[PDB]
Amino acid sequence: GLKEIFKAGLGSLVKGIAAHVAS
Repeated sequence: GLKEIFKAGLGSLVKGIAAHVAS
């Protein structure tokens, strides 16, 4: 379902991406 893709996908990427800005 889209929930696994959304929750896991953004869950991992948001850290790798936002970390630079929201350290």
